[PDB]
Order: sequence, then structure tokens, then C-alpha cells
Amino acid sequence: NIAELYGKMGKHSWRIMDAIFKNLWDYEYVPLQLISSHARIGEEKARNILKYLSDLRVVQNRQKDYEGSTFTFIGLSLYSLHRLVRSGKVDAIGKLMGEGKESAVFNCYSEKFGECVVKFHKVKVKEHFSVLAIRSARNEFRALQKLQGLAVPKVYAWEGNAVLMELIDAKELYRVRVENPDEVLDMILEEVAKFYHRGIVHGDLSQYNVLVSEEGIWIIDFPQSVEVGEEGWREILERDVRNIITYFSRTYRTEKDINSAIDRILQ
Ligand SMILES: Nc1ncnc2c1ncn2[C@@H]1O[C@H](COP(=O)(O)OP(=O)(O)O)[C@@H](O)[C@H]1O
Ligand SMILES: [Mn+2]
Repeated sequence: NIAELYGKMGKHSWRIMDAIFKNLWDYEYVPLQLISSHARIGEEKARNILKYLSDLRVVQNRQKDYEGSTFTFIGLSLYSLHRLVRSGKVDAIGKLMGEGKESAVFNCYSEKFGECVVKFHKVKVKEHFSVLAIRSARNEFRALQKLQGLAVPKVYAWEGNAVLMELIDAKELYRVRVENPDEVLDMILEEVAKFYHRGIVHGDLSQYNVLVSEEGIWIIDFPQSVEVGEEGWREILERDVRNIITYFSRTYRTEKDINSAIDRILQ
């Protein structure tokens, strides 16, 4: 369906989407007049385009205070895919691999990079969808770049809410029973130490974000990552270590002291 949606888009549609994208920095709902002026498409025609894009679930239009438009998740993903296609990084989008509360992950093929996944991202006052989703994608991309050569996917590109990376032929740890859990846990903790040496804390280390095969382990899912030195980095690192050791304790009864494991990494 994402491919079908893509095929409904003409040059004028992409220009309208570009105009929203380029004005997200200072509006959630970009005013019609700005979309029109940026796209160099007359207001009545721009309005007609935005109505059709809303019909296709690509934009959400509001009128409470003024006529304004923003991306839906589908629309931001579609636009980001377009940027990837136009930069020659992706040739065809393929089948959905899976979707949940934080992302939708699709298979795709790149003549340059081979079989890939593209991951579309979904998500100081504690109580701007697009701006936050783009920030999430950019963070994952930057973390993956910094960690290249370690046990993570090769990363190829980032546009909008999309990150293009290597497909890993491995399953989530959560789904795999290992017969050497103590060694597996040690390999994970060694990778945590290597990330830390590179100034990166994962931020969501879990049984759902470690992939395993007979061949080894990979770690994925970096939008929550922080740099060492950022507020709370140490407690976030401790959490990653505590959570993965706790998983192994509950599942395998491995005996690994959390305090010593943290202290070993940190020294
Ligand atoms: N590079 C990849 N190779 C293979 N499978 C992947 C890759 N990236 C994501 N996946 C699959 O998609 C799921 C969701 O990806 P993930 O990065 O964990 O995002 P989320 O935050 O939505 O959990 C993963 O648990 C994994 O099964
Ligand atoms: Mn995950």
C-alpha cells in the first residue's frame, strides 16, 4: 500500500509536501498562505491539493484558528521515502516487516546498498509530532554512524523520519532460547562497554533490541540514545545494564552481579 500511495503523487503533490516540511521548524500546522508561497502554487490550487492529500491520509488539515496543514505519520513517512528515492538511496519500497507504537519497519532494495530496511519513526514541560519524529530518526542515525564497525547494522541514510540501514538476518533475543546464556550476556555487556568507549549510551537496551543468530549478536534501536556527558547519561547506562542482566536472571537464572558489571564498564 505505501508503494500504491507513492504512485498517486505528482510533482505538484511533492512540492506541497516540501513546503510543509520546510516550515515545520516554526509551525506545527503550516499556514496555507505559506505552503502556497513556498511551493509557488496558487492558494486555490494548493488548497485543492491539500484536500486530496487529506483524503489519502497524507496530511491533516485544521481550520479552528486558521487554515493550516501538517503531516500524518503516513504522510511524513511517504515524504521521507521520496527524499530517499530522489537521492538514489532507495529504488523500491518493499513489504512491511512490522509496525508498533514507535516505528514502522519496511524491507527495501537499494542497487547501491543491497537488501535493506527503512525504519519510519513515530514518536522542558512534562504534560509537534513531525519535529519529534524527525529528531528521533536523526538521533538513531547519528548513534549508528558513531558505532560503525561494532555489532550494529551498517547505516546508509537518514531523511525526515526515515533511517535506511542494513537488514540483519537475526531474531529478537526475546524469541530465541540460547544454550550459552552466560556467554551471550557477556557479549552484550562487552558491546555496551564498546559503545560507552565511543561516547554512546543505548538508552533502551532490552531483550527486544538485541538480535541473535548462530553467528553472533547485534544491537538495534537507537532513537533514545544519549552521548556520554549528557544529563542523566550515567543513570541511563546503569538502567541498560540492569535491565539486560535482569532479563537474563529471570529467563536463564544467570548469576551476574549488576553493580560489578556496571563498575567494570564504567572504569
Ligand atoms: N536492521 C534491522 N534488521 C532486521 N530487523 C530489524 C532491523 N531493524 C528493525 N528490525 C525489526 O523491526 C523491529 C522494530 O525495530 P526497532 O528498531 O526495535 O524499533 P521499535 O522502537 O519500534 O521497537 C525489531 O524488533 C526487529 O525485529
Ligand atoms: Mn525495539
